[PDB]
Amino acid sequence: MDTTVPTFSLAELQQGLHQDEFRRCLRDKGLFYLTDCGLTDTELKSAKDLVIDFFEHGSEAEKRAVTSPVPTMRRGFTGLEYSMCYSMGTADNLFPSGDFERIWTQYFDRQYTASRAVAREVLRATGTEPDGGVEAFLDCEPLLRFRYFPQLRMAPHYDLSMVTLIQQTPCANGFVSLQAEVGGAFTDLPYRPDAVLVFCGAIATLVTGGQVKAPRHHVAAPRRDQIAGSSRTSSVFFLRPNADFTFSVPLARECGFDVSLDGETATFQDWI
Repeated sequence: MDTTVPTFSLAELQQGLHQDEFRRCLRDKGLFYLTDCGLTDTELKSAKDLVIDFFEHGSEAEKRAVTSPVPTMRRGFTGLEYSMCYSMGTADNLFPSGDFERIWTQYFDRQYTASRAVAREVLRATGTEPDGGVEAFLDCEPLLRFRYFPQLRMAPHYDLSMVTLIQQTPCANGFVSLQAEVGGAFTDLPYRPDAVLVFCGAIATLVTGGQVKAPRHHVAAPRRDQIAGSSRTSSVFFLRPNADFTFSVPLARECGFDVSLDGETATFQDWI
């Protein structure tokens, strides 16, 4: 019956406020909105604008040169020809211009910085020090995925991340595509001004010894009668651990994560 998603200010958590509520949210829900974490709506709009500019005005040759040769390589564009996707990591990125690169590099850096800070709070709140220290655990291999929807329903999934940070722009018609399972119900997760949405992922669960929930979520597509005015974007930053991050295979099964492999321990690399 507790199906609401709370909001916290990162700065306030860093000051040691709302400790008990933040800890309970992590354990029972594993998601929350976050303000005051160094992200702006304005910076999201600028990053968005320049990619949409490219979608609409880039030539065929320019588009091919920054298109992912194979989608498995999670760098560059897909769907340039439902949605176009732009993906970035920490290296080996594809950029259509110097200004695009500056804008998107800076946007990636701020998202990565905010994800590290929230993850730092998740670790602190549960008394967790990862093997090799907090800092080396958070200096990792993130992935950013931006989707733009101009103009079969999948089952809810949890993320294979420490945390995932999600910014979106709303639909003009009010449709909310993002939902999570909270307290036994599906709960809408709309655009909120000056707040980012944070999911805890399975790595948060494992690294903390099972103190953090990794909630399942999904993205609905609009029905036929909600398609006018359904244009939207989402920006999803996955804070993924280093490939050699090590966890207990037993604890993972115990937590309800599908793990196919055997042994006492495995690495994130093994799993993904």
